[PDB]
Amino acid sequence: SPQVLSAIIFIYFAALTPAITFGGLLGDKTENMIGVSELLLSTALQGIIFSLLGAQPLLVLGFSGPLLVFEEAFYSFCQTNNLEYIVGRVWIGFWLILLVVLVVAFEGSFLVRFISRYTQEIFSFLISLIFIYETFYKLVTIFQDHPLQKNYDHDVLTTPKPQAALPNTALLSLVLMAGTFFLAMMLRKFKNSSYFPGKLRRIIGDFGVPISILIMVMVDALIQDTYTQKLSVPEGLSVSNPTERDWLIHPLGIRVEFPIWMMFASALPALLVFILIFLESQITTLIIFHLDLLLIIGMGGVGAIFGMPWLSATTVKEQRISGLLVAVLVGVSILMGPVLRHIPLAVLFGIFLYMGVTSLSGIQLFDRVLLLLKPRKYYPEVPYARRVKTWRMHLFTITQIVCLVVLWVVRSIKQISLALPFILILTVPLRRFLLPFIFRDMELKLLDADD
Amino acid sequence: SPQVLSAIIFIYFAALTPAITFGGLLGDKTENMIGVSELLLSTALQGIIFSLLGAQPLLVLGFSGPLLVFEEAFYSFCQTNNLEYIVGRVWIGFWLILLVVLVVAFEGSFLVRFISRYTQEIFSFLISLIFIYETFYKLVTIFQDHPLQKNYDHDVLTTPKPQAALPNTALLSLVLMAGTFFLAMMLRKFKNSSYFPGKLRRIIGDFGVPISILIMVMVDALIQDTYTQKLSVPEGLSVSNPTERDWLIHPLGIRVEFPIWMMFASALPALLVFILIFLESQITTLIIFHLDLLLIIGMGGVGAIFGMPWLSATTVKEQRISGLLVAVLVGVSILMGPVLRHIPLAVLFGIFLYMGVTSLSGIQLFDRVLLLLKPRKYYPEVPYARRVKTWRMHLFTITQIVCLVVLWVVRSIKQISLALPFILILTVPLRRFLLPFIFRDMELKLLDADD
Repeated sequence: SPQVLSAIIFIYFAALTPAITFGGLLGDKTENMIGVSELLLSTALQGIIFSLLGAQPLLVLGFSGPLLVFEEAFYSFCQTNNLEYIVGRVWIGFWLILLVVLVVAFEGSFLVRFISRYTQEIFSFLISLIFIYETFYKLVTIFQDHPLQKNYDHDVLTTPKPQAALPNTALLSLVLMAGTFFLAMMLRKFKNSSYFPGKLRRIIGDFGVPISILIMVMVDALIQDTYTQKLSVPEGLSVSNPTERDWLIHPLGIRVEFPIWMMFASALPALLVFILIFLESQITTLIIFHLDLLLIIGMGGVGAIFGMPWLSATTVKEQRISGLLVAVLVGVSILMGPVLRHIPLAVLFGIFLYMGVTSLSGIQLFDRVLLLLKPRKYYPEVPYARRVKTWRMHLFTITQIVCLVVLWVVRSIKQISLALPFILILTVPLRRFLLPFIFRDMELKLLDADD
Repeated sequence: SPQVLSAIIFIYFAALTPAITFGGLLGDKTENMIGVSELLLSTALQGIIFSLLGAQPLLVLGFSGPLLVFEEAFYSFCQTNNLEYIVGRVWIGFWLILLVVLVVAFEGSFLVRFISRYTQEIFSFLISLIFIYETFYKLVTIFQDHPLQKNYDHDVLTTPKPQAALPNTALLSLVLMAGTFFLAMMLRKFKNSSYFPGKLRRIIGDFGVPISILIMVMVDALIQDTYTQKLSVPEGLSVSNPTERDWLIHPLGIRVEFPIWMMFASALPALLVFILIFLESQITTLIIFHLDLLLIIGMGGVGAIFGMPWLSATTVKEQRISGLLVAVLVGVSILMGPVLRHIPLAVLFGIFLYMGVTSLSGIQLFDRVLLLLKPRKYYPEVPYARRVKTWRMHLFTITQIVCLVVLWVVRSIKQISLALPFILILTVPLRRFLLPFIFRDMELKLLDADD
């Protein structure tokens, strides 16, 4: 049917846009171990093996920011002490497996009843802040790798990586990253404009991210005499750096024996995986049970066997075939390596920043963070700003900002890390115990009352 | 008084912002003959010698876009046949002088009664289109002067001008031009926002252009190892390229005798100067007369004696001292050459584009040019869109677009030029004779009825 023909490409683009950029981000946050080929394959089988078994086969299992934060933190920790990033993570997966049985025997979704706005708008807000900060850290690395000079050197080999500073890169990349973001923002506003009649508009506006990558892929295509960093994509059905990893992974290590005292001490880096996948797994279920989430947990654990990052829930009869088709198309997408390698990394990072910005404006916390600076004579009329004293509003925002700073500090120091979720989850008692001691109940039902 | 102390700096910045950028534009549109030192001095004496004698001493005599268009057209024509740009223009000034007497004897401001919206919104709209097109022509010249490569050469001398292509310029300039414009737009929106209380906001917002040049002057200051094109400013009270021109100009030429058959055939390039200065001289007088304009005409003619471009009217008791002070400060401003030469040209061109954009949104013609593309179900409610048939509105815009294209073609071809004003003024009969034959009087009083 014509409806399906359009819907399947719509969902295909919506699901393919984040995967490639996250694969590139992982390719840079690690040496080259985890990239696009395995990640794009990670969600390929996952689609079908969730569509076959699932309460809601209309959902999409994409890759989310918090998971990436956890893996980059793990890589940072994995380098403080000599450890194999791939191999150790594998054991984490096995630990997840034994957590599956303990919840299959008896449900453990009680915490869903204790999750509120104070928690999911301080956590998501932090994610929208790590995305913006992440792209500004790359400019520093670029300016140090290719510093601005006027002499340079002749004929530097660059096939594996630029061996020395060369011109037209430190600030060409800046143009490329700042161009995609600008075009994406303009098309986002286009979708919410009055140019062109109705549907004939939103057909293109709804494809802003998929469309605002090709313009400046062509830009790099038309500029070939200047080198730019691009994606690291191996051949079809192949693992990037096949001399460093294989499809089948040996738990005892590939090159160096994995330390003995790590086999059974990997429980801690696994319950946190479970917590992160759990918290995000209910935000996307409020659009409208236990087995649906337990399958996701076990299947993410399975993904740790051959070396694929685990997936997480995302946004949204013939229900089965939709997931079937999206999964098979994603799987076949990895055969376009020769044309997929022309995409430069700065374009992906610009799309990443665009993701980090749009997700920020939808959070209701920011709408009052700005009001803090706003003078108290232009406040918008919302039924939580006229029934509450003005000098009490700013106090709540300060209570949230202090927690935000506390969370940020932990994410900054390299030594003490991998505990951001542990320090974040204990904010729920702060909301359930400390907050009811300072604010009145009839006032608190308007600041952090989730709908 | 404190009021004066703030007002004088306010007007000083408002009058100094356009002069520097126009001087740079002239420095590039000519070899180096006319630049900033003489132009910034051109309006220095002019301020006092108009404040002393003038009907409204509160006005400001700045440099406008159409005049610059005329001078660049004259330079283009001056190169088709071997002629001295400075010397020939001098004679034009003398011609303007004899036009002064003919109008002093009897007034000639009749055409003011025949100027309407159809004329000053098709002319100003074009000006806002050259400004945008002008800055996009420079990128082509830059990419041809410094093409993108990866080998380049070592140690190129650049003191008078870059003798060969060097890195970090073809697209650094792009960052610099696109940065000032973005910041200026953001601060323009800042002035129309609700951040910060009332006046404490608009004090900075009203200085958007003066403030959004220093940030990225500092950017170039912090990047000194990469060369960028900058202003050509000579020492204090000196003419740029003093081996090519002097303060006192000899009408028979400096290096080559000026052709004889040009002395008395320069009337045509002078009546057009008069027409351009006339048409703009009434748009700024409708905010609420002959000698006031005749003085401007004669004084612009005087400016052609020592080699300064003529000035034109612009936007807006102690009235005298304001002009006195603004003039003396402008005159003294030319002593800051050592610090004024650090400003790069791309910054000035970005400010030029900003000027070309803001002036575009204020024209009521554009507000319906966009409606042409708008579907006929979101039209704004203005008392000229509900009393007129929709299919008749687009016709008027087409009648204006065809004239716009006709005007653009003339400005494009190099051979046939210097006649844009001649072909534009005869649009007034088109408005007074052709238009009343196709549209009804009771319908025409809502499309081009000036207030």
